[PDB]
Amino acid sequence: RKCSLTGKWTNDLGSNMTIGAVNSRGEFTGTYTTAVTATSNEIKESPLHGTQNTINKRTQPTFGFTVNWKFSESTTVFTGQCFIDRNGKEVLKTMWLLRSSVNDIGDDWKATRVGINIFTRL
Amino acid sequence: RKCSLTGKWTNDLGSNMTIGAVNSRGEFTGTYTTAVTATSNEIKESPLHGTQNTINKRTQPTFGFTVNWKFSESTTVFTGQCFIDRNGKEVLKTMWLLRSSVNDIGDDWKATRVGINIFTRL
Amino acid sequence: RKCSLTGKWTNDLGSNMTIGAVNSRGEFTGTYTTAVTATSNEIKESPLHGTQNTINKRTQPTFGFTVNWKFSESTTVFTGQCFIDRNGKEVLKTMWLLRSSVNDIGDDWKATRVGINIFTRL
Amino acid sequence: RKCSLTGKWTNDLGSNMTIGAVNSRGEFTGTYTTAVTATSNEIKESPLHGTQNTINKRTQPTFGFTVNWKFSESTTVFTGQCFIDRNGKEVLKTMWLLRSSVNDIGDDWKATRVGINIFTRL
Ligand SMILES: *[C@@H]1O[C@H](CO)[C@@H](O)[C@H](O)[C@H]1NC(C)=O
Ligand SMILES: *[C@@H]1O[C@H](CO)[C@@H](O)[C@H](O)[C@H]1NC(C)=O
Ligand SMILES: *[C@@H]1O[C@H](CO)[C@@H](O)[C@H](O)[C@H]1NC(C)=O
Ligand SMILES: *[C@@H]1O[C@H](CO)[C@@H](O)[C@H](O)[C@H]1NC(C)=O
Repeated sequence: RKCSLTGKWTNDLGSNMTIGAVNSRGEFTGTYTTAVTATSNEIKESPLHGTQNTINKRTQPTFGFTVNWKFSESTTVFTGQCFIDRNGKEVLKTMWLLRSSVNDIGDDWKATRVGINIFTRL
Repeated sequence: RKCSLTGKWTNDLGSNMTIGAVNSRGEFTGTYTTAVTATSNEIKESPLHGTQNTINKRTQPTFGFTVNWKFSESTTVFTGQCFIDRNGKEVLKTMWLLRSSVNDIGDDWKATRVGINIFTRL
Repeated sequence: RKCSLTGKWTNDLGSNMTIGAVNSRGEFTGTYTTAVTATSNEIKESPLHGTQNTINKRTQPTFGFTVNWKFSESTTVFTGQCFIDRNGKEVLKTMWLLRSSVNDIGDDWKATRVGINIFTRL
Repeated sequence: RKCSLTGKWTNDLGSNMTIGAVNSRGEFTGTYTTAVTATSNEIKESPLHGTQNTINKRTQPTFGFTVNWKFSESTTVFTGQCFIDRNGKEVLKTMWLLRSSVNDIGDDWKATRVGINIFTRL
């Protein structure tokens, strides 16, 4: 009854991710294949790097990771918690910030989008 | 000129961070010392890990990173862009999500805070 | 058809709200009965006031509203869009910010929570 | 003594707003002139409507309001708190969600931007 991040996951938009073994410092690496984009930039699998919080041997740890898109100048970060829901089943409930690139610091105000994603095992 | 992440930075709240070398894939690690908290827990320097976007090797790249707090069960993620400001200084304009740990999935809705930080070189 | 706000709605958290007539300027009022809290204080039905955007008279307009909670010192704002879903139901897709009250400007950083809600007709 | 929303205000981006008298239910109306946009539609002053919360005589109420843009199909909501600094100068520390109009519910994920604004009296 630990919710583990490692493994293969799919979210509510159709995107898939893989997360490998969580190491000695709570660190993990993975891959991210989004089902949605918004420019003639064609989707490609992109790496992610992140950590899970192991404070107090928490059975439902918090975590975060960054997606380093290999088809966009943008970055997304995701943060959430791994739950064991009503059916003994694992869910990652996350929110994200997607930072776009702007040309001038005066345009910074409009550069950051926000949303949610729920992941379940694939 | 190129706006680099590497080095020592202070933000508008008085927190410090140090980012190391950024490698060929954009990956970096570092340390974070927050000046603010809300726990009875003693603040402790905590590890950070992240990446900067290398698509088109932009002079003012986007990035993100995860701080894996070593005194709280929470996690923060920061996303941003490095700019050269009007005065020639490098500045990181960022936004963050701070994920708290909750016991039940039923409380997930209340678990995520949002805010900004501006970082300047120390 | 046009997706209209007027009427009785429920969200994924079980919360209820009722929106009155929308005037020619897009203004409406309503009431909101949250299913969730984190207070020792009992939930009470609370007023909301908002606007729907009328530019180009879109069939799936954007809108926002503020809920002035009767039993907490907090404020919540919601912004979204009313869509006709794939199955022909009206749905409101929203995000919100929940502003807590802090005693000192020094604690401002931690006072705003963010989340989503999806509303369907009751 | 009690921080008041009524008046003329300007923010960190150079936007101005006006807020009128607050009634006994904490409700107010106003106007908003943004200094920044991102289309060729001329910026036009736009109405706002909001409420402040003063449960149990808060000297620094939380509040929220909605800006009903008259030159965009979008909506912005702002929520924050009215702080009185110790020289008796007021500041509104706010965060906002800006909801863009999208054509298809499948694009809803990318519709909501987030940021901050600090307002002072003008
Ligand atoms: C993720 O995998 C599922 C099932 O294996 C597949 O049908 C779907 O196309 C994938 N989605 C992607 C790559 O976005
Ligand atoms: C950050 O480092 C500087 C020295 O470079 C020090 O004076 C300051 O107190 C440090 N702040 C924190 C919050 O650790
Ligand atoms: C919302 O309304 C329905 C009846 O239409 C009721 O069953 C439910 O208890 C209400 N929920 C709240 C939280 O008021
Ligand atoms: C707001 O007010 C000041 C003083 O009237 C003025 O200088 C500034 O141009 C105004 N900005 C906008 C966006 O209207």
